[PDB]
Parts: sequence; structure tokens; C-alpha cells
Amino acid sequence: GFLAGKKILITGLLSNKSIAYGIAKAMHREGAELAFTYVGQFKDRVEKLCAEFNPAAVLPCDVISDQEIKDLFVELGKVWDGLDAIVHSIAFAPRDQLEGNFIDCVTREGFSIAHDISAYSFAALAKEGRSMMKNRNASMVALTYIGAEKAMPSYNTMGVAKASLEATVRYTALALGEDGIKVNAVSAGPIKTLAASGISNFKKMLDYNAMVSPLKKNVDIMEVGNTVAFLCSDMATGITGEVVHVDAGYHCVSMG
Amino acid sequence: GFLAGKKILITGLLSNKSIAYGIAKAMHREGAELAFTYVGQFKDRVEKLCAEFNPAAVLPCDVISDQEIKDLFVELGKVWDGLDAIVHSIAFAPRDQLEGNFIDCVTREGFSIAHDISAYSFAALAKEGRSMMKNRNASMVALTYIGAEKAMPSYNTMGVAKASLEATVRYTALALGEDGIKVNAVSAGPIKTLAASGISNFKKMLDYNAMVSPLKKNVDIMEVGNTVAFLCSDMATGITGEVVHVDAGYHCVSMG
Amino acid sequence: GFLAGKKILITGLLSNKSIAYGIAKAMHREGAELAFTYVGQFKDRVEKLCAEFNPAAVLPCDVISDQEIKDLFVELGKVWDGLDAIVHSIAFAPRDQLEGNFIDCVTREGFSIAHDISAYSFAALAKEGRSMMKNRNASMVALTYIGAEKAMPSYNTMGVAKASLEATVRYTALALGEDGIKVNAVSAGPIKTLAASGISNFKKMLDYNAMVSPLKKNVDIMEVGNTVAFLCSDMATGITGEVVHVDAGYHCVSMG
Amino acid sequence: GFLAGKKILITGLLSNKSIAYGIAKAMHREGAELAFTYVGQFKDRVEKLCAEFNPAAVLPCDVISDQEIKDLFVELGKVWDGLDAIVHSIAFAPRDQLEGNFIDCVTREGFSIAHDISAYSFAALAKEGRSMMKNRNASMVALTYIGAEKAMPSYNTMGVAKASLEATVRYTALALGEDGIKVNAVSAGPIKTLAASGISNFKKMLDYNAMVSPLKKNVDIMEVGNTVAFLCSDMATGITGEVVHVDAGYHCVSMG
Ligand SMILES: NC(=O)c1ccc[n+]([C@@H]2O[C@H](COP(=O)([O-])OP(=O)(O)OC[C@H]3O[C@@H](n4cnc5c(N)ncnc54)[C@H](O)[C@@H]3O)[C@@H](O)[C@H]2O)c1
Ligand SMILES: NC(=O)c1ccc[n+]([C@@H]2O[C@H](COP(=O)([O-])OP(=O)(O)OC[C@H]3O[C@@H](n4cnc5c(N)ncnc54)[C@H](O)[C@@H]3O)[C@@H](O)[C@H]2O)c1
Ligand SMILES: NC(=O)c1ccc[n+]([C@@H]2O[C@H](COP(=O)([O-])OP(=O)(O)OC[C@H]3O[C@@H](n4cnc5c(N)ncnc54)[C@H](O)[C@@H]3O)[C@@H](O)[C@H]2O)c1
Ligand SMILES: NC(=O)c1ccc[n+]([C@@H]2O[C@H](COP(=O)([O-])OP(=O)(O)OC[C@H]3O[C@@H](n4cnc5c(N)ncnc54)[C@H](O)[C@@H]3O)[C@@H](O)[C@H]2O)c1
Ligand SMILES: Oc1cc(Cl)ccc1Oc1ccc(Cl)cc1Cl
Ligand SMILES: Oc1cc(Cl)ccc1Oc1ccc(Cl)cc1Cl
Ligand SMILES: Oc1cc(Cl)ccc1Oc1ccc(Cl)cc1Cl
Ligand SMILES: Oc1cc(Cl)ccc1Oc1ccc(Cl)cc1Cl
Repeated sequence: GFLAGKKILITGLLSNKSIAYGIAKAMHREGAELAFTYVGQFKDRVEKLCAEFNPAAVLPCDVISDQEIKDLFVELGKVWDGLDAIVHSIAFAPRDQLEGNFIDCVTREGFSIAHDISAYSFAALAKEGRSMMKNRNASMVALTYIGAEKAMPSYNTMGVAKASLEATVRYTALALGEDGIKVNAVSAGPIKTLAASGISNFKKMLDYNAMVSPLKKNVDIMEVGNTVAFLCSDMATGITGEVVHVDAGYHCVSMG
Repeated sequence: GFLAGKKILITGLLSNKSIAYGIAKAMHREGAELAFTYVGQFKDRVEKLCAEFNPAAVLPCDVISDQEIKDLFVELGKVWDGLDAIVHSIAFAPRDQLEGNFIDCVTREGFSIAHDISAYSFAALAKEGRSMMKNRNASMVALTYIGAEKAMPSYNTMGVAKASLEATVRYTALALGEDGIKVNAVSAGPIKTLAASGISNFKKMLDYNAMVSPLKKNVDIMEVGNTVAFLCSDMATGITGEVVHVDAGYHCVSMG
Repeated sequence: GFLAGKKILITGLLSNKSIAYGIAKAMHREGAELAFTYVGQFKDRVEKLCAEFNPAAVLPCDVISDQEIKDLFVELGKVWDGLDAIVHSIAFAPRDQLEGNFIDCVTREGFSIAHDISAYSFAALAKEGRSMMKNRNASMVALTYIGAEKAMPSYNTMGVAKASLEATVRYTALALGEDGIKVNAVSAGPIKTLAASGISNFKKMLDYNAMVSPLKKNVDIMEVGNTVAFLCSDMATGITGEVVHVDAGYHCVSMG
Repeated sequence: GFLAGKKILITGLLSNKSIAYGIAKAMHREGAELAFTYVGQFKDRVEKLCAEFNPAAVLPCDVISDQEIKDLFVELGKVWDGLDAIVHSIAFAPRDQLEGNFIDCVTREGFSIAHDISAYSFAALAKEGRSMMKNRNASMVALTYIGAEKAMPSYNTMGVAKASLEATVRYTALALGEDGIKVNAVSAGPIKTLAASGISNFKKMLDYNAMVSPLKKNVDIMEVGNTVAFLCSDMATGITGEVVHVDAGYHCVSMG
């Protein structure tokens, strides 16, 4: 496997529909040694779910908290000497930020929170994980959406938070490059996950991608997972600060 | 004047050198009726600066506060029947967010504050000004910088907040379009302003720009101001969600 | 007028529906001294049409021919000492390049011809006009379409030619910057012109822009013309290598 | 191997240092069955180079000729029941198009030739290969360069042709998508190849890249080859119309 022996932390695994689940399946297939995080109460749920990946550790991490993130790496460091990659597959904005007219709905705190969790958390993981990642062709990958690049209905302040995220990925790539850490993002097309039901427009978005996309289909978590996997491999060491669209080609067309 | 009669609110006027000053000069030349905001204790400084423009109002507004933004437009509603444009020329991030390695310097709070004042404040002005701007070919312009698009040394968290601001400009353009309101940004090249002091490598950027850009020069506040004035005129009613680079062409080249 | 006394050459004027016609109206309004080109047989047609703009010259120029382009500037130079701007508002691809599946329809020669006329002609005009434009804040503007940036049905090899054009604009901006010549493009939304009937998809494209665009409308030749006018003014001397979308905001959104 | 069984045609193999050589090494390692084309008198040189790959066929194809491209696929149809991928790793422009000021150097013919071989030839391969690639998760990859996106010294007409090639990649992706064929490009950083000799400022670009890019290094043909191999694999079936930068992050930064 092209990830054989690599030590990789996966965030955001919630159900077997999660993009993180596809990433896990892909990386496990390729020989990676995998660890996982969960938020507070989903402990036993995620614990059962990720067992099938022979995890080196399953640890709590609500990225809201500087403490939990710091402790995540303290505990992870009791299990692993160093770390090969961090996979960031997590976002959040209050529900009222994801419906209706953007200007009607947006609020100062919702904006703040969407950004705190969906964008800042990526650089926070980088900050704490850096020491374990130093000097080993380490990698980071974040999940984003085309809502960052173009305005669209519903996605609203999450769209704005994704743009912050993509920029954070670029600045993170610049900052950590000297340590041989590559930092990239996968821009995934619409996939029916738990988080997706939180988007007003989702059924429409999903249907629309299939019709308009060049490949005339929706993507799945294995296409996404496989791409994230590659981006944590030695084959991808020339790639950094990049956004790769895994969206059946939706990003390259206009009209349809 | 191609702004004759138009009622425009200008934020960010701090000194003789502010970009907002160039904007003000340009719009006053073009027949605009102007209002200005100030923060903190700069009431006298700003009144003195903007006196030559015969402003209708010089009002307090620290965009950290929702109430002040709300009261700004209530007071404005007392001198003006309606608003033609809002010029957003305001940004802030704590000094420790603008020096050294991005991952070293980044903090949750500094991230939050940068986004809150540099980006959220644009949508906040849009939210409270919206009713006065409805249905008169109204306009909004924000000031951004190429650090939103590309990572660069030192700009760090502001770079990320600027990416957030540009996405906010797009979603705002989408949200306000049905009201005939166009929403755009001007991406200015480095100009020597008071804020530029907070950029550790600023003299670097300025000299680099002049040497590398096609027009082999630095831009000035009138170049930026004229462009902002244009983007508030009836000539630009076909343009929204756009970012216009006023940077002597720096944006279009690679190497020099 | 903000173009008062400026000497500007306009190409592509064919009917009073032409984008070039809007550009002419706008620049004449702003005090510009205007000259025009035509292709071979449209001589008397264009001659009648542009009379209303008090043209300094109306000259033949089929950009297919290196000879006619060279002679255009020889004759123009008998009338004007120097030249302030060139407006390129011309494109062509064989009809069979603009219908159906791109791969089915595209041909080596059609590709060549689309590029020769729609892209190369811009740099050819720059090459010959340069000497008259030297050292006077001169300008060039080309018309493009979003078909360059994104693949779309029908537009096909014209889309590919527009991408070449936009790149030619950037390389031209780099090359001529040292002479103080600024070089930009306006990316216009769909407008019902003569050339438009040559596009299979046009009615659909037109209708689709109105529904999806933030400003919920189609643009007109005066919005486009006014923007081109501004881009040939002293107000725009900080702008070069830029593409400005005048498309009611279509470019910034996804879905609708 | 993640290309096991896949039948892939590789163009552009000229030497030990060609990018096509890195691509070939990577795909042979991953289980691909390979074929190669050559131009002119390099039949013996290429057969000798690609012998270790146990190619199914080493065939003549100068992409200036439609007939040769047509006959290529007829001959290929004699060894293979179907084609899984085409690697386009080929460009050309006359030397006088790659030195000095772009406007000084550009000619109609040099423009035409650059586009014809560097860009049109990609769609031409797509046209004639299409029937063998139908409905097998087939793939196309072209090699491009950041000179398509930004203007830079010397690259000149090739820069423009590369912009044309990237648009062709998008329209081809749109056209071939219904056939399950994904179409992408790899944007490689400067690598020391035979062609690089024709770039007057190449040692400039190479040293600049290593100093300025986040990973503080130059890319190599295996980094590019691995990525191209990935883009021909079943793992990448969610990706089309994409451009992936394999440039040590150069694309994402500004200043250094
Ligand atoms: N589903 C899609 O169509 C799609 C498309 C593009 C991008 N993405 C992105 O992919 C990622 C995965 O989302 P998903 O769609 O698989 O949904 P999901 O519901 O499976 O995953 C959402 C994850 O975010 C985690 N999360 C939320 N707040 C957190 C916090 N404070 N700390 C730690 N974890 C937190 C949740 O536990 C959950 O595991 C997200 O970044 C999402 O924005 C999803
Ligand atoms: N100077 C440059 O090179 C340059 C380049 C690109 C973009 N910009 C942007 O242009 C804008 C104007 O900046 P400038 O360079 O003219 O500097 P400046 O220092 O003259 O103006 C900055 C303004 O931001 C205002 N501000 C800061 N915090 C505020 C708050 N909380 N509430 C209300 N106002 C607040 C300040 O009062 C000040 O007037 C900024 O958005 C800046 O990021 C500047
Ligand atoms: N109509 C639209 O929706 C639209 C949208 C975006 C961009 N554009 C671009 O704007 C420009 C103006 O086109 P238009 O739509 O106003 O159509 P139009 O039919 O009025 O103009 C087409 C012009 O190109 C000229 N032309 C063609 N071949 C020529 C040659 N070999 N030499 C000299 N002139 C030649 C024709 O004479 C004509 O004047 C074109 O570049 C077009 O691609 C048009
Ligand atoms: N070397 C770099 O730094 C770099 C960077 C970015 C992109 N690229 C691109 O990668 C590709 C491979 O180039 P390379 O750098 O490995 O150089 P190379 O000289 O090894 O390969 C160039 C190939 O183009 C082929 N070619 C030229 N004209 C042809 C024609 N008419 N018909 C068929 N084949 C023809 C040549 O035979 C040769 O094998 C090119 O598209 C190039 O533009 C190279
Ligand atoms: O970013 C997404 C994009 C799409 Cl199309 C579907 C789901 C996405 O992911 C989320 C959306 C909203 C919230 Cl609150 C949390 C997450 Cl993880
Ligand atoms: O965005 C800017 C970009 C440049 Cl090149 C120069 C000044 C800028 O403006 C700021 C920079 C830092 C802070 Cl704290 C506040 C402001 Cl207004
Ligand atoms: O580029 C265009 C885009 C649109 Cl939506 C409409 C018209 C356009 O202009 C042309 C289209 C085809 C040919 Cl043959 C010539 C020209 Cl001038
Ligand atoms: O595109 C390239 C970019 C770089 Cl940095 C180096 C080599 C490249 O490839 C070429 C450059 C010029 C010619 Cl004539 C032919 C080819 Cl294949």
C-alpha cells in the first residue's frame, strides 16, 4: 500500500456516510496506521465505528477548545513518536446561518463560530501537531466546497468560512513547508452525509451537480477518500497549497 | 460629476494618506454628497480631515459593535432619505498576527478578531444599510489585498481575513442584487498608509511591487479612489461580485 | 468628459447593436476623438453608422491580413500624431465550431482561425500601434466572455480562443507596461448582437444569465461601453492585465 | 499496481529527462501496459529509451499531422481492444517566440504554430482516441505550466498556447464526460529537460522556484509522473477538468 506504515490522524468521522469514513477506508487499504478523534458525546458511537480500522488511538477533540487540541497531541504523542498526516474533515455553522438570504440571516457570532470551527481549527491542529510532523514528508488535508469560490444559495456563511479555510490552507502550506509538511485541500462535490441535512438546498444541490457535471454523476466518499489518501502519500510531495476538486467536474463548467 | 447627487458613506478615513482619503477626494470631485465615520477619539482628527468635502455627517462607528452600526444608519436616516453607496475601507488584526511564521503567530482570538472587523463588518454594514439602499442602483465597495488570493510572508492572519472578506463580498452581492445593489471590491497594491506600519515587511512589498509590476510603479490613493468612485457610479451597474486589481498589474504576472 | 481629447481607435463596429456601438456612444459622450475600422465590404454600412461620432478616420482592417493592419496604422498616423487607445471588439470562428459536442465539432483549421482572428489580432494591433501609443498613459481593451474560464455548451472553440485572448492580454500588459500602456479586458455577459445569432445556445444563455445573475438582469452595451471607456481613462492607470466582468454578476455565483 | 491492466499511450518521450519518462516509470511501476509515440528520426532513440517498459507499441506521430494522429489509433486498435488513457506531454513554439519582449517577438505564424502543436493537438488526440476510450473510466492528462495563468518574461507565446491548452482541457472534459472519460492537466514546476533549453531564462525560473516555493525545492519527474499516474487511475474518477500544480507550492504564494 502507498501509505504503508504512515501514521495518520483522522478527524470528523461520525457515521459510515462521513467523508472521513471514505478517507479511513482508503487509507487503511493503503497500509496506513490510523487514529481518530470524536466530539464529546459521540464517543462510543465513533469508537464502535472506527474499530474496523484497527485504530492506534481514538481520542476526544472538540476543536472549539484550545485545551482538547493541546491534549489530543499530548496523548497521541504517548502512542506515536511522530506523525505523518492530519486529515481535517470537520465544519460547523449554526443552522440559522445556512438558510435564506445571506444578509438577512448572517450574524456576528454565527460568522465567528462558522470560522472558528471550520477554518481556524485547521491551523490550530497544524500548530499543535507540527512538532510531531517535522521532517518526514508529513501532510495535511482539509475538506472544502465550491461555496468558498462562488456565492450560492443557502450555503451562506459556511461558504465564507470555507474561503477562509482555503486561505488558511495556503498560509499553512507556506508556514510549514520548511518542515517538509505539505498542506492541501479537497473540494468535494455534494455527498449525502449527516451534516448535509443541515443544508436547506442540499437535495437540489445534489441533483444539480449530477445534471450539470461533465461526468453526469455525483461523487462518493471513496473518490474523495482516495484523493485525500493520495495527498498524504510520497507520490504527492510536489503538491502543496493546492485545492483539488473531486466533484465529477462541476467546478470547470458554466451552465447545463 | 458622474456621482452628482449621490449620497455615499465613507469609512476608514484616518489620515491624509488613508485610501479612504483618496476615495473621498475622487467622489467629491465627481459630485457626491459624503458622510464619514470615525472610531474612538479621532472625531476631531476626522472632522478636520474631511471638512473640505462638506460632509453631511461625521459619525462614530467602531465596527466591533453591532449597536453602533445600527445607530449609524438611524442617524444617517435623519439627514438622508436614502443611501446610494457604502465604502468599506477598514481592517484590523492584532499586531502579533502580522509578524513571523503564520503558524507560530496564529491564535484563535487573533483569528476571530481579524475576521470580525476585517470581514464580518462588511456584511454588518450591508445588513443595516440595506433598507436605505433599496432600489436606487446603490453600491458597496470594500478594500482588499492580494494576500487574500496567495499566501505571502507576514500578512498572515490578515491574508486569511481578506479571503473571508472577498467571499463575503460575493455572498453579499448575491443577497443584495434583487435590491439593485451592486457589491464589489478593489484589490489595491501596497500604499504607504498609517496601517502599513503594522506590516513588518511593508517597505519590502512596496519596492517589490514597483520593480515587478508591468507598469513598473506603485499605485496611489487617487488611482484607487477613482476606481472606487467608478464602482459606485451608474456606469458600473453591470458589475457586481467583482474584485478589481488596482496594483499596476502586479496580480497578472509571475517572476521579475 | 473623462476622455476629452484622447485619441481612440474602435474596432468591431457593425450595427447599432454592436458592443462597439455602446463603446462609441460612451467614449464620444466623454470627449474622445474617435476613429473606426471595418471589414472589406461593410464599408458604407459602417461609414454611415459611425458618422454620428464625428470620426477622425474610418479605415479598412481585416485582422486576417498583416498588410491591412500595418496600413491601418500608416493611414491613422497621417491623421493623428499619437494614439491613446485601441479597443478590440472583434472575434470569429467558423459556424461549425460553435455547435454541438466540442470534440465532434472542433477541427484543426477552425481552431487555428478562431485563434488567429479572436486572439492573435489583439497582439497584432498592439505590435503595430505601439509606436503611436508610447509614453502617454495609452490603453488597450479587449472583449471576452466567461467561455474562456469555464467550459460551456456550444461556445466550444470560441471559448478556447477567448482563453488564449485573455492570456494574450496579460502577456501584452507585461510587454507594453514599460511604455505606460495599460492593457485590460471586459468580460461581457450575453448581449443580443449580430454575432450572437451565430451561437446555437444564445437564447438560452441570455435567459439563463437573467435568472441566475445576482442583479437578475441582462447587461446592455452602455454598461459594457461605459466600462471600456473608464478603462481607457486616466482614472484607470493603476489597472492592467485585468479582466472586468460586466455581466450583472453572473461570474461570481454558482447555481440558481 | 493501481494501474494494473490499464492500456496507456504516452506521448512526448524524448530523453532520460523528459517528463514523459517520469510518467512512464511511474505507470510501469503501477502495472500499466504502455505505448509510446515519437517524431521524425527519433524512432531508435525512443525504442531504446522505452524498452525497459516492455511497450506494446512504439509508433510514429507528429501532431502537426491529422493523418498520423488518425493512423496512430488505427494501429493501436490492432494491439489493444480499447484504450484506458492518453498522456499528452508535448508542446512546441518556434524559438523566436520564446525570447525577449512578447510584443516584439510575437508573429501570426509563430502564434498559430504554438497553438496548433501545444494545444490543438490535445483535442485532436481526444477526437481520434475517443472511440477506443468510450465507457471504461478512461482518462486524459496534459502537461501545462503556470505561464498559462500569469504572464512572465520569455515564456511569451508558449504561455498563451498553454492558456489555450488548459481551456481545451476543460471543453474536452465537458465533451468526453458522457463517455466516462476524465480529462485533466498537471501544472509542473520548472524541470531541467531538453525542451527547457529553448527557454532563455530557464535557470532563472528554476532557481527562483526553489527559493520562493513553500517546500523550498524544485520538483522532479517522478513527482510529476506519480501525479499523472494517479490522474489515470480509478481513484481519480471524481476528478475532471482540473489542473493540479506539481510545483512545490509555487502557485499558491506571492513574494519571497
Ligand atoms: N457532504 C458534502 O457534500 C461535503 C462537500 C464538500 C465539503 N464537505 C466538508 O467535508 C467535511 C466532512 O463533512 P461531512 O459532509 O462528511 O459530514 P459529517 O456530518 O459526517 O461530518 C461532520 C463532522 O464535523 C465534526 N465536527 C463538527 N464540529 C466539530 C468540532 N467542534 N470539533 C470536532 N469535530 C466537529 C462532526 O463531529 C462530524 O464528525 C466538512 O468539512 C464539510 O464541510 C462536505
Ligand atoms: N495600504 C495598503 O497598502 C493597502 C492595500 C490593500 C488593501 N488595503 C485595505 O484598505 C483599507 C484602508 O486601509 P489603509 O491602508 O488606507 O489604512 P488606514 O490606516 O488609513 O485606514 C485603516 C482604517 O481602518 C479603520 N479601523 C480599524 N479598526 C476599525 C474598527 N474596529 N472600526 C472602524 N474602523 C476601524 C481605522 O480607523 C482606519 O481609518 C483596509 O481595508 C486595508 O486592509 C490597504
Ligand atoms: N454579444 C455578446 O453576448 C458578447 C459577450 C462577450 C464577449 N463578446 C465579444 O465582444 C466583441 C464584439 O462582438 P459583438 O457581440 O458586439 O458582435 P458584432 O457582430 O457586433 O461584432 C463582431 C465584430 O467582429 C468583426 N470581425 C470579425 N472578423 C473580423 C476580422 N477578421 N477583422 C476585423 N473585424 C472582424 C465584425 O466585423 C464585427 O464588427 C467580440 O469580441 C465578442 O466575442 C460579445
Ligand atoms: N520542463 C519543464 O520545466 C516543464 C514545466 C511545465 C510544463 N512542461 C510541459 O511538459 C511537456 C513535456 O515537456 P518536457 O519538458 O518533458 O520536454 P521534452 O523536450 O523532454 O519533451 C517535449 C516533447 O514534445 C514533443 N514534440 C514537440 N513537437 C512535437 C510534435 N510536433 N509532434 C509530436 N511531439 C512533439 C517532443 O518530441 C518531445 O518529446 C510539455 O508540454 C511542456 O510544455 C514542462
Ligand atoms: O460543507 C458542506 C457542503 C455540502 Cl454540499 C454538504 C455538507 C457540508 O458540510 C457541512 C455543512 C453544514 C454544517 Cl453545519 C457542517 C458541515 Cl460538516
Ligand atoms: O491590508 C493591508 C495591506 C497592505 Cl500591503 C498595507 C496595509 C493594509 O491594511 C492594514 C494592515 C494591517 C492592519 Cl492591522 C490594518 C490595516 Cl487597515
Ligand atoms: O463571444 C461572444 C459571446 C456571446 Cl454570448 C455572444 C456573441 C459573441 O461574439 C461572437 C460569437 C461568435 C462569432 Cl463567430 C463572433 C463573435 Cl464576435
Ligand atoms: O512548457 C515548458 C515550461 C518550462 Cl519552465 C520548461 C519547458 C517547457 O516545455 C517546452 C518549452 C518550449 C518549447 Cl519550444 C517546447 C517545450 Cl516542450
